[PDB]
Amino acid sequence: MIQNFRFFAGTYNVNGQSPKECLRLWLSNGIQAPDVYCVGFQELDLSKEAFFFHDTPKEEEWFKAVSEGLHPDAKYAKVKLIRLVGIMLLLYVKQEHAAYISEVEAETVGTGIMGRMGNKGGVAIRFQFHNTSICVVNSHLAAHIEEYERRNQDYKDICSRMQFCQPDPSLPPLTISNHDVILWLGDLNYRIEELDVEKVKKLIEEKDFQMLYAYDQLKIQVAAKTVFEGFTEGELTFQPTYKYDTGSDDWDTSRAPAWCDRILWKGKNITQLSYQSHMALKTSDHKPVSSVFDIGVRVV
Ligand SMILES: [Ca+2]
Ligand SMILES: [Mg+2]
Repeated sequence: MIQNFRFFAGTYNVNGQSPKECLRLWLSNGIQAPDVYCVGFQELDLSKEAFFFHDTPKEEEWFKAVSEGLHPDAKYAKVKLIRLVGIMLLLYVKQEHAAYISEVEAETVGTGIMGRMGNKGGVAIRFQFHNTSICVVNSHLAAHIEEYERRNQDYKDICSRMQFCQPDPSLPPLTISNHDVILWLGDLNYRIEELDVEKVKKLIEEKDFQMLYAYDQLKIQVAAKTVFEGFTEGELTFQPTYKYDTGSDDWDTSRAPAWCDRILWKGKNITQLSYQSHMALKTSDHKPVSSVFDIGVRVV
Protein backbone atom coordinates (compact mmCIF):
# COMPACT_ATOMS: atom_id res chain seq x y z
CA MET A 1 0.00 0.00 0.00
CA ILE A 2 1.33 3.43 -1.02
CA GLN A 3 0.96 6.07 1.65
CA ASN A 4 2.03 9.69 1.11
CA PHE A 5 4.38 11.49 3.44
CA ARG A 6 5.44 15.10 3.24
CA PHE A 7 9.11 15.71 2.46
CA PHE A 8 10.75 19.11 2.90
CA ALA A 9 13.93 19.73 0.90
CA GLY A 10 16.02 22.89 1.55
CA THR A 11 19.33 24.27 0.23
CA TYR A 12 21.20 27.37 1.51
CA ASN A 13 24.67 28.71 0.74
CA VAL A 14 25.46 30.62 3.94
CA ASN A 15 28.68 32.21 2.71
CA GLY A 16 30.79 31.29 5.74
CA GLN A 17 28.49 33.03 8.20
CA SER A 18 27.08 32.05 11.54
CA PRO A 19 23.28 32.06 11.77
CA LYS A 20 21.96 35.52 12.64
CA GLU A 21 18.30 34.93 11.84
CA CYS A 22 15.47 32.73 12.88
CA LEU A 23 15.04 30.03 10.23
CA ARG A 24 11.30 29.50 10.69
CA LEU A 25 10.82 31.68 7.57
CA TRP A 26 12.73 29.10 5.61
CA LEU A 27 11.87 25.81 7.35
CA SER A 28 8.24 26.34 8.56
CA ASN A 29 6.55 29.37 6.99
CA GLY A 30 2.89 28.57 6.37
CA ILE A 31 3.48 24.87 5.59
CA GLN A 32 2.03 21.74 7.19
CA ALA A 33 4.56 20.03 9.45
CA PRO A 34 6.66 17.87 7.16
CA ASP A 35 7.06 14.22 8.01
CA VAL A 36 10.68 14.33 6.85
CA TYR A 37 13.16 17.22 6.64
CA CYS A 38 16.17 17.22 4.29
CA VAL A 39 18.20 20.34 4.84
CA GLY A 40 21.32 21.22 2.92
CA PHE A 41 24.01 23.86 3.38
CA GLN A 42 27.03 24.96 1.41
CA GLU A 43 29.94 27.16 2.46
CA LEU A 44 29.20 26.38 6.11
CA ASP A 45 32.70 27.52 7.09
CA LEU A 46 35.17 29.18 4.65
CA SER A 47 38.23 29.16 6.90
CA LYS A 48 41.40 27.33 5.86
CA GLU A 49 41.36 25.74 9.34
CA ALA A 50 37.99 24.14 8.63
CA PHE A 51 39.24 22.92 5.23
CA PHE A 52 42.14 21.36 7.03
CA PHE A 53 40.89 19.72 10.22
CA HIS A 54 37.16 19.49 9.45
CA ASP A 55 36.00 20.62 12.92
CA THR A 56 34.12 23.90 13.06
CA PRO A 57 31.73 25.49 15.49
CA LYS A 58 29.55 26.42 12.55
CA GLU A 59 28.20 22.84 12.57
CA GLU A 60 26.57 23.01 16.04
CA GLU A 61 25.50 26.58 15.25
CA TRP A 62 23.52 25.76 12.13
CA PHE A 63 22.29 22.50 13.61
CA LYS A 64 20.85 24.36 16.62
CA ALA A 65 19.50 26.93 14.12
CA VAL A 66 17.75 24.30 11.97
CA SER A 67 16.33 22.37 14.93
CA GLU A 68 14.92 25.56 16.42
CA GLY A 69 13.48 26.38 12.98
CA LEU A 70 11.63 23.10 12.27
CA HIS A 71 7.82 23.12 12.34
CA PRO A 72 6.60 23.63 15.93
CA ASP A 73 3.51 21.38 15.57
CA ALA A 74 5.64 18.21 15.62
CA LYS A 75 8.62 16.82 17.52
CA TYR A 76 11.47 15.80 15.21
CA ALA A 77 14.32 13.35 15.70
CA LYS A 78 17.64 13.91 14.00
CA VAL A 79 18.36 10.81 11.95
CA LYS A 80 21.72 11.70 10.43
CA LEU A 81 24.14 14.59 9.98
CA ILE A 82 26.91 14.50 7.36
CA ARG A 83 29.52 17.13 6.36
CA LEU A 84 32.46 17.50 3.99
CA VAL A 85 34.18 20.74 4.89
CA GLY A 86 31.46 23.35 4.12
CA ILE A 87 28.81 21.01 2.72
CA MET A 88 26.36 19.69 5.31
CA LEU A 89 23.13 17.75 5.05
CA LEU A 90 20.74 17.08 7.91
CA LEU A 91 17.97 14.49 7.94
CA TYR A 92 15.17 14.72 10.48
CA VAL A 93 11.90 12.77 10.72
CA LYS A 94 8.93 13.20 13.03
CA GLN A 95 9.53 11.17 16.19
CA GLU A 96 6.66 8.82 15.31
CA HIS A 97 8.37 7.78 12.06
CA ALA A 98 11.80 7.08 13.60
CA ALA A 99 11.12 3.35 14.10
CA TYR A 100 10.41 2.93 10.40
CA ILE A 101 13.73 4.43 9.27
CA SER A 102 16.50 1.93 8.67
CA GLU A 103 19.70 1.26 6.79
CA VAL A 104 20.86 4.82 7.12
CA GLU A 105 24.19 5.44 5.35
CA ALA A 106 26.04 8.65 4.66
CA GLU A 107 28.94 9.35 2.33
CA THR A 108 30.98 12.16 0.85
CA VAL A 109 32.88 12.84 -2.37
CA GLY A 110 35.29 15.72 -2.88
CA THR A 111 35.50 17.11 -6.40
CA GLY A 112 37.48 20.36 -6.03
CA ILE A 113 41.23 20.78 -5.85
CA MET A 114 43.03 17.99 -7.80
CA GLY A 115 39.50 16.87 -8.60
CA ARG A 116 39.29 15.31 -5.13
CA MET A 117 39.31 17.79 -2.21
CA GLY A 118 36.27 18.98 -0.36
CA ASN A 119 36.17 22.68 -1.28
CA LYS A 120 33.58 21.50 -3.79
CA GLY A 121 31.80 18.12 -4.02
CA GLY A 122 28.82 16.23 -2.62
CA VAL A 123 27.42 14.59 0.46
CA ALA A 124 24.54 12.13 0.66
CA ILE A 125 22.29 10.31 3.15
CA ARG A 126 20.36 7.28 2.00
CA PHE A 127 17.93 5.29 4.01
CA GLN A 128 14.98 3.03 3.96
CA PHE A 129 11.60 4.41 5.11
CA HIS A 130 9.10 1.61 5.59
CA ASN A 131 9.72 -0.30 2.34
CA THR A 132 10.95 2.54 0.16
CA SER A 133 14.58 3.38 -0.53
CA ILE A 134 15.51 7.07 -0.55
CA CYS A 135 18.71 8.96 -1.27
CA VAL A 136 19.20 12.67 -0.73
CA VAL A 137 22.27 14.43 -2.15
CA ASN A 138 23.52 17.91 -1.34
CA SER A 139 26.23 19.16 -3.66
CA HIS A 140 28.33 22.27 -4.23
CA LEU A 141 29.68 22.37 -7.80
CA ALA A 142 32.47 24.36 -9.53
CA ALA A 143 31.96 28.15 -9.47
CA HIS A 144 33.70 29.19 -12.76
CA ILE A 145 31.31 31.68 -14.48
CA GLU A 146 31.89 30.53 -18.08
CA GLU A 147 33.10 26.93 -17.72
CA TYR A 148 30.11 24.76 -16.87
CA GLU A 149 32.06 21.69 -18.07
CA ARG A 150 33.62 21.72 -14.57
CA ARG A 151 30.19 21.48 -12.97
CA ASN A 152 29.27 18.63 -15.26
CA GLN A 153 32.54 16.94 -14.26
CA ASP A 154 31.71 17.38 -10.56
CA TYR A 155 28.28 15.94 -11.11
CA LYS A 156 29.63 12.95 -13.06
CA ASP A 157 32.21 12.30 -10.34
CA ILE A 158 29.73 12.48 -7.43
CA CYS A 159 27.64 9.86 -9.25
CA SER A 160 30.50 7.52 -10.07
CA ARG A 161 32.35 7.77 -6.73
CA MET A 162 29.50 7.95 -4.21
CA GLN A 163 29.06 4.40 -2.91
CA PHE A 164 27.04 3.25 0.10
CA CYS A 165 28.09 0.00 1.70
CA GLN A 166 25.69 -2.68 2.84
CA PRO A 167 25.42 -4.83 6.02
CA ASP A 168 25.69 -7.94 3.86
CA PRO A 169 29.40 -7.98 3.20
CA SER A 170 28.95 -10.06 0.03
CA LEU A 171 26.70 -7.61 -1.81
CA PRO A 172 27.74 -4.81 -4.20
CA PRO A 173 27.66 -1.28 -2.89
CA LEU A 174 24.73 1.00 -3.70
CA THR A 175 25.17 4.07 -5.85
CA ILE A 176 22.89 7.14 -5.80
CA SER A 177 20.80 5.79 -8.65
CA ASN A 178 19.95 2.55 -6.81
CA HIS A 179 17.05 4.12 -4.92
CA ASP A 180 13.30 4.29 -5.45
CA VAL A 181 13.49 8.00 -4.66
CA ILE A 182 16.30 10.48 -5.22
CA LEU A 183 16.28 14.09 -4.07
CA TRP A 184 19.21 16.22 -5.24
CA LEU A 185 19.68 19.74 -3.90
CA GLY A 186 22.49 22.28 -3.65
CA ASP A 187 24.35 25.30 -4.93
CA LEU A 188 24.84 23.82 -8.35
CA ASN A 189 26.32 27.10 -9.62
CA TYR A 190 25.00 27.07 -13.21
CA ARG A 191 24.58 30.64 -14.39
CA ILE A 192 22.94 32.64 -17.19
CA GLU A 193 24.83 32.98 -20.49
CA GLU A 194 24.90 35.35 -23.51
CA LEU A 195 22.39 37.79 -21.90
CA ASP A 196 23.84 41.09 -20.61
CA VAL A 197 23.83 41.86 -16.88
CA GLU A 198 21.54 44.80 -17.71
CA LYS A 199 18.95 42.65 -19.55
CA VAL A 200 19.14 39.93 -16.90
CA LYS A 201 18.32 42.34 -14.08
CA LYS A 202 15.53 44.04 -16.07
CA LEU A 203 13.96 40.71 -16.98
CA ILE A 204 13.97 40.01 -13.22
CA GLU A 205 12.26 43.37 -12.54
CA GLU A 206 9.18 42.53 -14.67
CA LYS A 207 9.17 38.95 -13.32
CA ASP A 208 9.51 37.30 -16.77
CA PHE A 209 11.38 34.25 -15.51
CA GLN A 210 10.32 32.11 -18.48
CA MET A 211 12.54 33.88 -21.05
CA LEU A 212 15.51 33.88 -18.69
CA TYR A 213 15.26 30.12 -18.17
CA ALA A 214 15.97 29.58 -21.88
CA TYR A 215 19.53 30.85 -21.10
CA ASP A 216 20.00 29.05 -17.75
CA GLN A 217 23.06 26.80 -18.00
CA LEU A 218 21.37 24.02 -16.04
CA LYS A 219 18.36 23.93 -18.37
CA ILE A 220 20.63 23.76 -21.41
CA GLN A 221 22.85 20.94 -20.01
CA VAL A 222 19.92 18.80 -18.85
CA ALA A 223 18.44 19.03 -22.38
CA ALA A 224 21.92 18.10 -23.70
CA LYS A 225 21.84 15.04 -21.42
CA THR A 226 25.22 15.83 -19.81
CA VAL A 227 23.70 15.85 -16.28
CA PHE A 228 20.64 14.89 -14.25
CA GLU A 229 19.34 12.26 -16.69
CA GLY A 230 15.82 11.40 -15.61
CA PHE A 231 15.49 14.24 -13.10
CA THR A 232 12.78 16.89 -12.92
CA GLU A 233 12.91 20.45 -11.67
CA GLY A 234 9.74 22.34 -10.87
CA GLU A 235 9.08 25.57 -12.74
CA LEU A 236 11.29 28.39 -11.43
CA THR A 237 8.71 30.95 -10.29
CA PHE A 238 11.10 32.82 -7.94
CA GLN A 239 13.89 35.25 -8.86
CA PRO A 240 17.53 34.15 -9.00
CA THR A 241 19.04 33.51 -5.59
CA TYR A 242 22.56 34.88 -6.19
CA LYS A 243 24.33 37.22 -5.75
CA TYR A 244 23.02 39.68 -3.12
CA ASP A 245 24.57 42.27 -0.80
CA THR A 246 24.72 40.64 2.63
CA GLY A 247 21.98 42.05 4.82
CA SER A 248 19.81 43.19 1.90
CA ASP A 249 18.08 42.38 -1.42
CA ASP A 250 20.37 44.47 -3.69
CA TRP A 251 22.75 42.80 -6.15
CA ASP A 252 26.56 42.55 -6.07
CA THR A 253 28.55 41.61 -9.21
CA SER A 254 32.34 40.98 -9.19
CA ARG A 255 28.49 38.10 -13.39
CA ALA A 256 24.76 38.45 -13.92
CA PRO A 257 22.31 37.15 -11.31
CA ALA A 258 21.89 33.38 -11.36
CA TRP A 259 19.70 30.49 -10.21
CA CYS A 260 22.63 28.99 -8.38
CA ASP A 261 20.53 27.10 -5.86
CA ARG A 262 18.31 24.24 -7.06
CA ILE A 263 16.34 21.14 -6.09
CA LEU A 264 15.77 18.28 -8.54
CA TRP A 265 14.23 14.79 -8.12
CA LYS A 266 13.52 11.43 -9.67
CA GLY A 267 11.27 8.58 -8.65
CA LYS A 268 7.76 7.25 -9.00
CA ASN A 269 5.11 8.61 -6.62
CA ILE A 270 6.70 12.02 -6.11
CA THR A 271 4.55 15.15 -6.41
CA GLN A 272 6.04 18.63 -5.91
CA LEU A 273 3.81 20.88 -3.83
CA SER A 274 5.98 24.00 -3.93
CA TYR A 275 9.33 25.44 -5.13
CA GLN A 276 10.38 28.75 -3.52
CA SER A 277 13.20 31.04 -2.50
CA HIS A 278 13.06 33.04 0.74
CA MET A 279 14.15 36.62 0.15
CA ALA A 280 13.59 37.75 3.74
CA LEU A 281 16.72 35.91 4.96
CA LYS A 282 19.66 38.24 4.38
CA THR A 283 22.48 36.57 6.29
CA SER A 284 24.14 35.41 3.05
CA ASP A 285 24.89 36.51 -0.52
CA HIS A 286 22.53 33.67 -1.59
CA LYS A 287 18.89 33.26 -0.65
CA PRO A 288 17.73 29.87 0.58
CA VAL A 289 15.46 27.69 -1.50
CA SER A 290 12.93 25.12 -0.38
CA SER A 291 10.53 22.58 -1.79
CA VAL A 292 7.83 20.39 -0.25
CA PHE A 293 6.91 17.05 -1.82
CA ASP A 294 4.15 14.58 -1.25
CA ILE A 295 6.03 11.29 -1.70
CA GLY A 296 4.32 7.91 -1.91
CA VAL A 297 6.03 5.38 0.34
CA ARG A 298 5.21 1.65 0.27
CA VAL A 299 4.05 0.61 3.71
CA VAL A 300 3.84 -3.10 4.56
CA1 LIG B 1 35.95 20.05 -9.59
MG1 LIG C 1 30.87 32.91 -0.89
